[PDB]
Amino acid sequence: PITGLVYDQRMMLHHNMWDSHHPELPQRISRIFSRHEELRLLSRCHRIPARLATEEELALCHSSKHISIIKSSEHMKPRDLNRLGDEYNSIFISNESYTCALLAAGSCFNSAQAILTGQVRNAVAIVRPPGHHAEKDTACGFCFFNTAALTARYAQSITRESLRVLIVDWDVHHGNGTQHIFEEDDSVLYISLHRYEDGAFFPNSEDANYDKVGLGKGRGYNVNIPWNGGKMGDPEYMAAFHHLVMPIAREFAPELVLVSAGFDAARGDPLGGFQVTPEGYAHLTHQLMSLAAGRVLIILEGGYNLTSISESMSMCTSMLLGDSPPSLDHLTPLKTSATVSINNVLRAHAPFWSSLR
Ligand SMILES: CC(C)C[C@H](NC(=O)OCc1ccccc1)C(=O)N[C@@H](C)C(=O)NCc1ccc(C(=O)NO)cc1
Ligand SMILES: [K+]
Ligand SMILES: [K+]
Ligand SMILES: [Zn+2]
Repeated sequence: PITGLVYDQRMMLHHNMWDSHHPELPQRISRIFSRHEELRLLSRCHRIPARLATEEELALCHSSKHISIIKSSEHMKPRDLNRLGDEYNSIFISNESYTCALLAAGSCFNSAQAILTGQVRNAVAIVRPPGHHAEKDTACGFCFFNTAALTARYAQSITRESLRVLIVDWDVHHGNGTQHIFEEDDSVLYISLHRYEDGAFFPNSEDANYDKVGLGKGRGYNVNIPWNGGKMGDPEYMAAFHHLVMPIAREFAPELVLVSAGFDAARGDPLGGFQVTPEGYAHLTHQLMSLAAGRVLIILEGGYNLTSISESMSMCTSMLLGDSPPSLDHLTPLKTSATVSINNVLRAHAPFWSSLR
């Protein structure tokens, strides 16, 4: 019955010095925030302050070497920023990038704290740079530190090590970093829906396929739902939630839900190629609100059509605030390949979840 919101325009200062039209724009977060004002959603939320993550907090998921290298970019000359960024897959770095990544993480820590202390029921974090491609030891795909992964560990650090955290990653890309950070971990259930195209879609790794179910005691706690072929939209995402995400999540019984909420599967996204609607994102949000006593934190990842992400994320906040959820068509037939994907995931995870048996 209270929704928190965190936004700090300081996270706009991370910018691409070599191509100012790179799609991971400063204006992503300001546009999303402005839309919350236009729709009169902001005043309905409890405003949560951003803060820097500490280096000790980054160490919850990242190696000291990786922390130190990204920190070293704070005062680099342009030539060295360009050279360092080129050492990673799909990274640009400015002198503000490290601090902006710290603010993204710390904003979500404060949001998770507000939820778990009972100050708010749920929250939204309008943050950048994104996080889910960041690995323990490297930056990747516009991401420096894995905000969502860190937030899960932060949450466990103020409650208990075994706090059950569900991370739902509906960004159109696989969150390779989140999967790897938690791959051997049965306390954090990672579920990702993502365009895959048999490895043709970024991050171009078979790690994103449906047969990567986790490792050791984490077998069953990594659920990859990869899309191939068709332009997927609300029917396919709703079906994946009905057949896979929600049955597994209910059986896991999370105590906190983090959404790696990229909006690049949205209709109109320049690089996702998918057609999830703002109503579709609202439907998925409302579904997730049935878990964890409503304790849901929505964390912006990707999403690159400024109007599309602003409308889609605002509709999620409207859902968190309790507004009436949309009625959508669960009977629209799926793209053929989507049924194939769902059946492949079901077969892979039925050994681990009785709700699939
Ligand atoms: C119309 C364009 C916006 C297309 C887009 N191009 C693109 O990302 O530009 C990157 C760029 C690098 C250097 C200078 C300028 C720009 C793309 O999808 N390129 C393909 C090759 C790709 O996969 N690029 C890498 C990539 C990594 C992470 C995410 C994400 O959002 N993850 O959550 C998206 C894309
Ligand atoms: K994803
Ligand atoms: K896991
Ligand atoms: Zn993405």
